[PDB]
Amino acid sequence: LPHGHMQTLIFLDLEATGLPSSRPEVTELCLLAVHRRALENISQGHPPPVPRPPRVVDKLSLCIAPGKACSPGASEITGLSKAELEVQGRQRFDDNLAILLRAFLQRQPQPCCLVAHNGDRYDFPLLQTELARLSTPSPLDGTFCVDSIAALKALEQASRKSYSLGSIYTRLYWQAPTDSHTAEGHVLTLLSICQWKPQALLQWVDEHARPFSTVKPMYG
Amino acid sequence: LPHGHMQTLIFLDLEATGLPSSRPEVTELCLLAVHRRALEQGHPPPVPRPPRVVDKLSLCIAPGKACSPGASEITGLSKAELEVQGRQRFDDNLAILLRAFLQRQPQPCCLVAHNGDRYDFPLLQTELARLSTPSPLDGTFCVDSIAALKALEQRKSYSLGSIYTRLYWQAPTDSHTAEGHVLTLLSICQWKPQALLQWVDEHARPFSTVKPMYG
DNA sequence: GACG
DNA sequence: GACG
Ligand SMILES: [Ca+2]
Ligand SMILES: [Ca+2]
Repeated sequence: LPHGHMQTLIFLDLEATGLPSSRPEVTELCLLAVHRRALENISQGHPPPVPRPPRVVDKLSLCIAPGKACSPGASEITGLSKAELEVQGRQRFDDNLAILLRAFLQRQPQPCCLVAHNGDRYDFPLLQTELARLSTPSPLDGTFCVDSIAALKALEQASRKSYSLGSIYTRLYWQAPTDSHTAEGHVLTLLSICQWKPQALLQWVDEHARPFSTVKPMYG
Repeated sequence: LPHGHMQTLIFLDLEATGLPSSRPEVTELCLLAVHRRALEQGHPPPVPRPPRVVDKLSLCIAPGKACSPGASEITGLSKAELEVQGRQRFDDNLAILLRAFLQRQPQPCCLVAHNGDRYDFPLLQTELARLSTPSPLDGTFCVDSIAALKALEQRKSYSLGSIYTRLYWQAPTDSHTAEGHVLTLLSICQWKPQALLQWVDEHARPFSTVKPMYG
């Protein structure tokens, strides 16, 4: 066990202004914190039902004004735009936001592990970049992270498929994901797939977790 | 009139150990913050769409005492299980969390809760008074959604589910979680949004003046 | 009433 | 890929 046992899985999703090469800026952030026990506590039916979210969960979802415009594809994919976020008086990614995250993370049983779909290549690096702009320390220096793409690959294989979020979900449950437009929608889809084999999901997390502090920024 | 235009409405629901006479404690809290521009037919109207741009908080909270049998049934929460999954009490750090969430909202902000004048507002105040640090809410306003809807409806029940079903002809989606209750409340308040805002602005009062439920 |  |  690299860093022992993670008592909390925090499912994470960021919506943003664009894809990596565009030096994107977060526009929406969702966190769903789950005690590992909530994720242990058998599917019946065909096709296999979408699992019940555990009762005990902490949830945080925030809209964030970016400093640059949303690319057309981001804006269509999210239903968000820079002008709208300002009209609705959203604030930039700031130190206060970091305090909010800090306090939220602190409310969870340590050690905590962030889980995001393609997180090692998207969410984690971009979140690293956002916090670096800030005049405060990172609230995640003690937090851990793993990528759920590598997780379900090593899970299905235990027994030419895409491993995009929506593809894995429709593979498993034969339904379209309920919400594809919001950060929370992405996190709930992520949670359902991660509930497919909770037992083994956890085992794999506990052994592949790595310090968030070792994630390299998306851009400088 | 009295405190200017509210810029943020925060929809609030508390799950707890019991009804007021049991001197209950919070077991779950949900905040849903919506800018006033997000608000500002027919027969029945469909259930309104929640605005795209929202801030949302939902936390489970370990109470100091057991849930009454009745509260456990309708909330799916128990002290034992909240403890098994390592929830923290209503503590100082929760206040820090709450304060940061709130200061991400454009002021002035108004708390909106259903029967909030008799239940959520005094219960929250009782919870907050218990802490060492100052209340992160003393700058905030509040209003009860029950009166609002009595006023906006032009003898029958004004419970959450009753208004909702009289308006949209459907049962609420989720009556078992704080988030569920907040969403039902939001739909209710989205029925006549401008009229609702109207009534909130006029009736907003300081949350500093809300009397603790007990203690 | 109506709130857990 | 796969993330917006
Ligand atoms: Ca994503
Ligand atoms: Ca309530």
